[PDB]
This record gives sequence, C-alpha cells and structure tokens, in this order.
Amino acid sequence: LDDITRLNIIVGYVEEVEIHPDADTLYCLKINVGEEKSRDICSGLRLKKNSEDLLHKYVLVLANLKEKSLRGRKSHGMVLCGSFGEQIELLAPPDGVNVGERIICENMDVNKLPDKTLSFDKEKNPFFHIQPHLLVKNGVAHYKDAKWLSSKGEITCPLEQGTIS
Repeated sequence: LDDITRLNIIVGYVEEVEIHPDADTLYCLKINVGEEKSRDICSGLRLKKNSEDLLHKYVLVLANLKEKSLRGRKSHGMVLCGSFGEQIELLAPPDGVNVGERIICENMDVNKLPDKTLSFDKEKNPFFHIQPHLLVKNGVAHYKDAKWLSSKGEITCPLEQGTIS
C-alpha cells in the first residue's frame, strides 16, 4: 500500500479559475493535463490564495483519483500543495515542462505504472498512507528522502520543511 509507484502525479496548466457557486471555499479550476479536454478540479485554496495566484501556472495534479461531484460541480483529481503553518503554496515544476508529463521520484522505475484508478474508500487508497512521507525540504518536494524529478528538474515549492497534501 505504501508505494509511490501506484500514484499518478502529472503536470497541468491552469486555463481558468472560477469561484464555486454554492461552496465558496472551493476554486473550480480548469486544468489542461494533456488530455483531449481540460480536467475540472476543485481546490480549497480560496481561503489563502486568490484567483490570480493560481491562473496560468504549472501545477502538479494527482490524476488517477476517482471522479467526484462535490456540491453540484464535478472534480477529477486534486492539485498537490505544500503547507507550513498558516501558509500554503502550490508545488511548482521548473518552467518549460511539458503538460501531462509524469512526475517521478529519484531512482524509481518509470516502467512501474500507477494504479488505473485509486480507491473510493480512503483507507484502502495508498495516497493517504503515503501522505505522511510527503514532505518539503529546503524548497524541494520529497517522498521518504527522495526528490521529485520532472523533465526539467526538481519540483520546487516556495516553502521549506513544509508538509505535502
């Protein structure tokens, strides 16, 4: 269960950020993740970030999550952020990375594929078993001492020693 190779973390670009109709805590993002049309994803960063701090930025999306329909609007995936105290920041791949590319760990096998779909039940879903081992360190993202590597470099975060969620 504890195994990052089952996770599909890929690069997305935010084309639109829209305030949610009923629940205002959520931002309804539209994120081109390399597929035929951009995914709809809902992120509760509205409390700490405003719409411009998200728009036209490259983010990291956990993509092999099951589809949900939160509060009337639909949401397919989630944007990975790093938190430290009452600050929260997007995980950022170096600029110039190709949309859709898979973020892999240092020294992990790229042939080892992620799950087609992660479990509806949280307990059996690895991510929640892995999340304690997801940390930020000196501005770099880590899983159990291993750095996240994109095609252009390590995944940066404008924080240090932060927790990843």
